[PDB]
Amino acid sequence: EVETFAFQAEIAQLMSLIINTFYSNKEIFLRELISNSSDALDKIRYESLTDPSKLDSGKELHINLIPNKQDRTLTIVDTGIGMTKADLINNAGTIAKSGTKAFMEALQAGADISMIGQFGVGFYSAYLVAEKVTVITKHNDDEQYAWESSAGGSFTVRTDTGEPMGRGTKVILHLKEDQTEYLEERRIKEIVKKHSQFIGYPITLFVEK
Amino acid sequence: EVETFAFQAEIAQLMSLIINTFYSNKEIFLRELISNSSDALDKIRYESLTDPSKLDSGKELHINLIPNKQDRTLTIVDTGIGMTKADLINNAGTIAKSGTKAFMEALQAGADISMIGQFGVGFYSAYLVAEKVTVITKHNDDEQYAWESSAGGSFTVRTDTGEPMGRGTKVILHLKEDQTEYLEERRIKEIVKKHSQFIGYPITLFVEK
Ligand SMILES: CCCN(C)S(=O)(=O)c1cc(-c2n[nH]c(=O)n2-c2ccccc2F)c(O)cc1O
Ligand SMILES: CCCN(C)S(=O)(=O)c1cc(-c2n[nH]c(=O)n2-c2ccccc2F)c(O)cc1O
Repeated sequence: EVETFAFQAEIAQLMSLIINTFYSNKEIFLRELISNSSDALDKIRYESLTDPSKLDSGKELHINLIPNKQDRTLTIVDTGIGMTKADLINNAGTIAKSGTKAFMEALQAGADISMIGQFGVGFYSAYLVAEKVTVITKHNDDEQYAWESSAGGSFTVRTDTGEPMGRGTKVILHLKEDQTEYLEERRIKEIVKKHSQFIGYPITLFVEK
Repeated sequence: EVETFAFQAEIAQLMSLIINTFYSNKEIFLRELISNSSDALDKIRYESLTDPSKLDSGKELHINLIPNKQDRTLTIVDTGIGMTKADLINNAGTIAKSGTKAFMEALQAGADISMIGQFGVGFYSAYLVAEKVTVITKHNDDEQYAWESSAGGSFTVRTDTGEPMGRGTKVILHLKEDQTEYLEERRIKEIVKKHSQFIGYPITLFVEK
C-alpha cells in the first residue's frame, strides 16, 4: 500500500529552485546528509543514556557511504535514531515551511545555496545531484518505511518489504546523468575530508567489487 | 538542598583550557549559546506538532538578550524545551566526553577555539567571557532547576526557589572584569548580526533603564 503526499508549495518551490538553478558547488549535499546522519546518531546515543534498551536494535553508531556505479546510486547509511512514519510526513511540515521561506528570502538577499543547513532544510540539497531520493528508515517505536520523491510536487510513503535494517536511515541518491563524479572514491574522500572532517562517528567509504 | 557534582576530568581540562588560553576572538560564546537556544526551540516546536499541549507552558518561541551593567551579567533567555535534572547532569556526561576529547585533539592538530560547536561542547565557550555561569531551566516533565559553575572542577544543581519561568532556559553569564564590552548594545548587535543573522526565532536585545 503506497501513500502519495503533496509537498507544501514553499517546499515544492524550494525543490524546483534546487533542481533548476545554475550552481556549480553541488558537493555540499554530502555534508548536509552526513550532518543529518550525525544528528540522528547523537539522538539515539543521548536516549540510550537514561534507557540502554534503546540500543537493542543495534549498538554500532556509524555512517557508511556506498557508491554503486552500476545502479548510479550513492547510498548514505546511518544507525541513528531513525524516523517514524509521522517524522517522514513532518519533514514536509511546519518547521520545514518557515525554514524554506527564510532560506528563499536569504537567497533573494544574496545568500548562497551552501547556507541551506542553517535553515534546517539541508536534506533538499540532495536534489542538486539526485533525480530521485529513496529513504529507508527504521525507528525503535515504528515499522520500517520507504520514503521516495523525484520532486515534481509529491512524495510517497510505503511500509518497506525489503531486508530489515535494525535501526537508522538509508538515503539512496539516484544520481543525475552528469553527476557520477560523486560515485568516485577520490571525489567522495575529498568532499568528506573538506566538509565532514570533525564528525564524531566513523564514516566508512565502501569500495566497489 | 544543593547537590555538588564533579565534572569528568576531560571536561574539567577543557574548561581550564578555555579560561587560561590566550584567545582574543571571545565573541564566539554568544553564537554558541544562541545556537543552543535555537536547537531547544526547534525541539519544543517539533514535539508540539504531534502534541499541542506541549505549549501549555508557553506558546511564544523566542530568545531574549538581557545585559545588566550593574550586576555585570549578560542573560540569554529562551522558551525552548528546557532541561530536566537528568539533562543538566548529562551535559557533563558521555556525549560531552567524546566531544571534549575530539575537540582538544583538534586543537592540538591546529584547529581553533571557534570550532568548539562542531564538537557539541559549544556551551563551554561561555567561560571565555564568564567567571561564573548560572543556568535556570524548566522542562515540561520536571521542576525548575538552577545549575551553576565557576569551573574549578565542579558544578551544583538545586531546585530553583525563584520566579517560575513557564518553560525554557535562562543563562546568566557573570562576566569577567575585562569582558564588559559584551554588556554594550552596539557590541551585542554587532555579534548577533555577524554570527546569528539566520536564527529562525526572534532575538530581542533588551535596553537598560
Ligand atoms: C525524508 C527525508 C529524510 N532525510 C534523508 S534527512 O532528513 O536528510 C535525514 C534524516 C535522518 C534522521 N533520522 N532520524 C532523525 O531524527 N533524522 C534527522 C536528522 C536531522 C534532521 C532531521 C531528521 F529527521 C538521518 O539519519 C539521515 C538523513 O539524511
Ligand atoms: C548546563 C549547561 C546548559 N547550557 C547553558 S547549554 O547547553 O548551552 C543550553 C542548553 C539549552 C537547552 N535546553 N533544552 C535543551 O535540550 N537544550 C540544549 C540545546 C542544545 C544543546 C544541548 C542542550 F541541552 C538551551 O536552551 C540554551 C543553552 O544555552
